[PDB]
Amino acid sequence: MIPAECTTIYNRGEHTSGMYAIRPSNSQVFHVYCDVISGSPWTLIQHRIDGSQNFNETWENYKYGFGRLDGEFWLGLEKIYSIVKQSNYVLRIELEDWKDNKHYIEYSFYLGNHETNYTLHLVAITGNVPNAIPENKDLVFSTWDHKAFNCPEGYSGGWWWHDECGENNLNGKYNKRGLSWKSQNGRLYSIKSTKMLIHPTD
Amino acid sequence: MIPAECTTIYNRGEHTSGMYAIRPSNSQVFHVYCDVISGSPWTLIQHRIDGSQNFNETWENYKYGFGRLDGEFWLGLEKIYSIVKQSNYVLRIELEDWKDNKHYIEYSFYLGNHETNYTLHLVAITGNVPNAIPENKDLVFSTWDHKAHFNCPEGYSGGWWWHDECGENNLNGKYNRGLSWKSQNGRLYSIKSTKMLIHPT
Amino acid sequence: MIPAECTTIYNRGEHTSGMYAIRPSNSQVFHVYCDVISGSPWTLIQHRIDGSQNFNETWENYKYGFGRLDGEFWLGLEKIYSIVKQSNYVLRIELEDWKDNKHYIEYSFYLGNHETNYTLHLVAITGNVPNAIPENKDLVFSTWDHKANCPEGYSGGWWWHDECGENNLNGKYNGLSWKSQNGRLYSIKSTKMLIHPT
Repeated sequence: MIPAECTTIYNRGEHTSGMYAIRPSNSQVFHVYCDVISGSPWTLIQHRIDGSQNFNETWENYKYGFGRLDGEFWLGLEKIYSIVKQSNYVLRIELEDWKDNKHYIEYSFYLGNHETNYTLHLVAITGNVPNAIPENKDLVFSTWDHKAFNCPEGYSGGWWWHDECGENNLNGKYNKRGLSWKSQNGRLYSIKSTKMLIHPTD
Repeated sequence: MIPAECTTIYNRGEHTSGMYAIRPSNSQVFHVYCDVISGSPWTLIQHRIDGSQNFNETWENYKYGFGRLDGEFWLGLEKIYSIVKQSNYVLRIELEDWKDNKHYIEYSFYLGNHETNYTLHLVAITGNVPNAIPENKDLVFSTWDHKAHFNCPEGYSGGWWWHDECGENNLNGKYNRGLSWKSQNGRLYSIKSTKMLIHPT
Repeated sequence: MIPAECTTIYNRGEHTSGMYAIRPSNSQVFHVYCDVISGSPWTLIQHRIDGSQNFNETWENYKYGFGRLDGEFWLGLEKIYSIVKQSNYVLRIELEDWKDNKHYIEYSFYLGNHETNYTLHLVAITGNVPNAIPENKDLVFSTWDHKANCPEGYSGGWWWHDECGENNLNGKYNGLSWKSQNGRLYSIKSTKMLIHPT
């Protein structure tokens, strides 16, 4: 009776973005920000705006969530996995630079449970910004107090990593200039604000 | 049990503005922004701040809503009708110009169902700025993909209620300076932010 | 089932700050802002950002609350009492200056009902700033339209004693003044008042 996630909230007639209660299978009720983009609903799992929220958090906090749902936040790996579980989901990354240009990229992904350290497997689909995250590789999540070779760009924040590493840490240190997104070719994008958004494939 | 509208929320002791769940009679639960103005509760049905949200939406999305309840949004004609068909409602239009002067006007009104293309019938009650919307006339809603009648120049873009008289009154129009409000006998008002608000009479 | 306060919300696994419904015993449902500070949940009862909200409100609005839960607001004395009742709670005051620094101070307190004019009785516990509010004294609430006086209290609703002093966080914004008597005057840009159980 309580919707499982944002797509079913949308299909039940809530077509506006905002904060909603959901309850995925085998889970407690918790609140999410549902973000409708061009008529399609997403669950917002990460949001960064100005660096005010410290993202160099513990493993426990990256697992259960931190921040403010009306501002900068991280939903929580346990909550994200409760949504995704064994399903193929779609991940959208939205970056805005300091010149206020908007870039997006979408991936098809699978996510493992806490026993796999929430291993992420991505394949890029579309976007107007080149990919910076290794594709078709098992990416292991790590925090400052919970290391999985340690990537130089993982020194701050919780992120998914492989030996190839890279400048791709959207949960990295917000320098007070923003964040960095270095694609495979070499072009590095200065990032002022980020969103990470998911929705089921079907 | 679940409050019917923002006035119900306020009367049950919740006097802060914010996003709340409501369930109008024989309707599904949905969320609204309750806006209390000078100690008086209102249900906010549209809000425009800086023109970041595109308002040149489909008929389908004007029926069911679009946008961000904590920002720029349109509640949706089906949901507006679900609220108002319960009783009789006052419509408050609030306009902010670029000098940050607040202007307002309040109307008595009734609203038809989808079978009438949500026809609006307005009577101006009070305000501090001239009314620009034809009164005591069936105003038919139209969008870019859903035309009822004659195409008004201020209605090329957006979902709005129109009559043969047209006029510069389309608060869901293209946001440039900003939006335009002008009565037939009055001067043009350049509008930076808008609100549309309803509560029972 | 509706949780009774922000501690239950957090313990149930919602560790993000924000607006949530709650329902203390013998009370209607109402919404609060749960603020998570260093992994500990607090109920935000007062919040001021930039003076956009007018805090020279009437007694009835100070009892039932006013403002925006995601912005500047006052939760309301009746709702604050619904949470605390005759329990001994903990109060935290958060003061942010204009130079971006943050100052805090924590109190043990108990609270009286409306026929008491919501008397506040507190004593400081910790804090990186001196206290400007009289400790271990019964401070009674008053608004511009409801007296029980201090010149710092001509604007806003606040708890007062004969000591007075610039400690009115609900006072007139320009920003706000926090000064212990014969001490440094802090000009405050933003304020937070938070409570949680012991």
